[PDB]
Amino acid sequence: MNIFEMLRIDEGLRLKIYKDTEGYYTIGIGHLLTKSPSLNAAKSELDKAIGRNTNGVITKDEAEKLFNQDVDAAVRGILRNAKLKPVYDSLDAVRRAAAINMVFQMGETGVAGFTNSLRMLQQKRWDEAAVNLAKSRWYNQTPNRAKRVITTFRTGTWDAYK
Ligand SMILES: [Cl-]
Ligand SMILES: [Cl-]
Ligand SMILES: [Xe]
Ligand SMILES: [Xe]
Ligand SMILES: [Xe]
Repeated sequence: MNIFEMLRIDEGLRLKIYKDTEGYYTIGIGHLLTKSPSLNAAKSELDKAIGRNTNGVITKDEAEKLFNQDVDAAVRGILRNAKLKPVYDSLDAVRRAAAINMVFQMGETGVAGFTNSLRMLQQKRWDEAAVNLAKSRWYNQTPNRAKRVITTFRTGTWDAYK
């Protein structure tokens, strides 16, 4: 298992514009197009991201390309964030994938706000971190996904995804 397969399981794959769990227009493997309630706005953003007139529909290869760009951007964002980088660098490979999934889902600002859990992770207090991460709007809104990510930080194995 790796970060790509992990995220492909959590995000699914959809070739037509769809609304995500928060009701925002998205396409592909969780690629958020806009927070705007406007379908046309989402369609304009899609065409711009793909480089053609897609008419709200893309191919699998195009979805995979947006996904590659999005994973890369997510990791790079962590390395560029002063509150995140030190935590991420202290983690093992498995746990780093869990950090990346959270960032892909909620953005780096969002993750950088889990101050207390960040500290627990950095000190390798796994069970404690797991309990603190669950006290969040993130966990109450997407509990199955949050549980899988949380168990990954807690155990450092891919069991939740097998
Ligand atoms: Cl883009
Ligand atoms: Cl869920
Ligand atoms: Xe992190
Ligand atoms: Xe994190
Ligand atoms: Xe976190």
